[PDB]
Amino acid sequence: ITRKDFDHINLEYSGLEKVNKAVAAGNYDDAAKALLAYYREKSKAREPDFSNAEKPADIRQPIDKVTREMADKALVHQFQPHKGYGYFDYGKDINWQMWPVKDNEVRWQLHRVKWWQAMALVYHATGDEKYAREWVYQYSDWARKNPLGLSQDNDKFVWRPLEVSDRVQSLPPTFSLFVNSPAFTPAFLMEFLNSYHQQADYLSTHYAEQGNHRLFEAQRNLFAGVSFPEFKDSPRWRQTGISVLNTEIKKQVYADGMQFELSPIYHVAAIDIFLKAYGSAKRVNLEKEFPQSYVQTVENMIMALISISLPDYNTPMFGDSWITDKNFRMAQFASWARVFPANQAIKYFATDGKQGKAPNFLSKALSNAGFYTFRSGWDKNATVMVLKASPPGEFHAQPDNGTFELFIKGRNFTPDAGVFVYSGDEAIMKLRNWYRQTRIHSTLTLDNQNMVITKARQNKWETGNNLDVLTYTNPSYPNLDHQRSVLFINKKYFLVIDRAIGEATGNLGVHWQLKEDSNPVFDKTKNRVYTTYRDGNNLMIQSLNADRTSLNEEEGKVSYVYNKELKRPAFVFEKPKKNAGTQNFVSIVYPYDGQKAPEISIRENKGNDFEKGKLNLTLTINGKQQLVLVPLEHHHH
Ligand SMILES: [Ca+2]
Ligand SMILES: [Ca+2]
Repeated sequence: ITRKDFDHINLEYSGLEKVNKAVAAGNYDDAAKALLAYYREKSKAREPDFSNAEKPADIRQPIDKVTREMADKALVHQFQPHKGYGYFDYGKDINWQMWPVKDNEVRWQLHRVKWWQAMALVYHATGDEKYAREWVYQYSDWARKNPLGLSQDNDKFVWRPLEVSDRVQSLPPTFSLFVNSPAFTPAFLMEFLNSYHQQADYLSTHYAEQGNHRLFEAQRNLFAGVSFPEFKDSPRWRQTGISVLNTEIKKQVYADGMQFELSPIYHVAAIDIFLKAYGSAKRVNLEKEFPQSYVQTVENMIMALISISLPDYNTPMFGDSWITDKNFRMAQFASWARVFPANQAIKYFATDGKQGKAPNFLSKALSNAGFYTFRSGWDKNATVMVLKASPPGEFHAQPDNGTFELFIKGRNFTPDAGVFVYSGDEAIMKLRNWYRQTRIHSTLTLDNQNMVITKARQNKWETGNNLDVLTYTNPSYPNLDHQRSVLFINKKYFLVIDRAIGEATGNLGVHWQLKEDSNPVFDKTKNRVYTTYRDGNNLMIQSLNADRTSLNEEEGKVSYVYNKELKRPAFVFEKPKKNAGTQNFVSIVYPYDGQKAPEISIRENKGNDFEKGKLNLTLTINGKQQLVLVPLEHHHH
């Protein structure tokens, strides 16, 4: 209504031509209507962006029963602020300070005003003005009753940056859905714009300098500037959001695209934070403000996920990670496909292979995180191994370097034991720590003890049609390095070479685990274990050591989801390390069809020298010889 109400708006912004000329002429009412008309036209030019929320509210999913309930209860001022509680009545005159229960979160979360998006959604679906009338009334009510500075009680609960950020993110798509209502007056527009501006600018001067709040607070501040770029401050809001996101992406994700905590499931969650900020900006052609390196890195994060994805769409259960829902994952890829629409691999993953193209690579190293995928292809019956030989992680990572999941013709033969449980009671902690033991993973131990760190150095990585080769060294114990080489041969089978290097003496164990239903045979005469699946899709793991080596079965368990566990087969090839001399293991991991395990022997040829990394072996497999001639190390003049 007044001149002051246009102070935060950039009147020379493209579209506001009539608003500026009207404010210049003192015709403020016409200026507001001209602004409303601009905003109405703008709202019709695009869908409302709901994508940024943790659960994106779909505009076209038929109005859920829970969503319609929330919008109808809001008409009588019954609100469900908090998901862990039911509805409360806040009165015909809304008491925003009410204490329905003695719990701070119920007050904080009330001011996330979740039900406004429900009212907007139901209004869009029905076209029923009662929802729009009530919302315009409720925002005005909220604004006039909860101004910044009202009291230190109310500021604490209404103007905490977290809630403020939640509102700057939720309000734009709500606005978009209500702005075309005749209940949305030109005066309410100005009350809303000036209230929204106060909140976004407050956020820009209050976002956290560090911690688990920093990311979404700055991200949401960028969204404010993306959603209402007409404010004078908007460019600055976008810049500060972007620089924080950018600083953090460079800190939290490696050059290979993998997120620093080394858990596939937390890697996936991280994609969404960094990707949605870019995607929301791109929808309105403001994405050029992101540096190229940011955009490249986000795409690399998706490509990294694709590389470690098994044919069932699950990722290996390394550290704190678990099995997940294929349909939901496909919807995630579909959301990502909209942002990177030229990428045929993302489209392929979005549509279960029906559209797009298989990724332009097979076996692949993520060399900073130390995730190595050996794969025959991307089809449903591919042989895929993902192996972890990583740098140090934190809470969500385990002492498991060397371990791997091997997926063959629809079956995961060697699922990681998993997490089982979060941190909690001392009794619950002993269980968590059982699952963090090295000895229950597919790698080498000394006296069955946990390795002291995961700090792999890659010695060699080479891909090829007929042969992929990995060699890395982990300092598993202070007096003992573990060097492991993995050879993927003829896209069919694996040779695993383990070397225990250093002064340490004791019992060396190379451990292996199998799927709960594999009912394996343990053959101590030939030091081989094989599964007995009736469908004939089977696996043999055999020690090819020339020196004395024992085979013993061990306690094994696998947890696919929290609080659920299954007994499963486990075993170890063992031999003593009597002195400071290096000890070598040669193991074959050999998939086969049928009920008859292959007969495999080995001959070390002249020129074979594990110390030099010169592998020169002849494997005889069911009577037929084949040469394995491979250098295990590189840069060794
Ligand atoms: Ca905060
Ligand atoms: Ca594990």
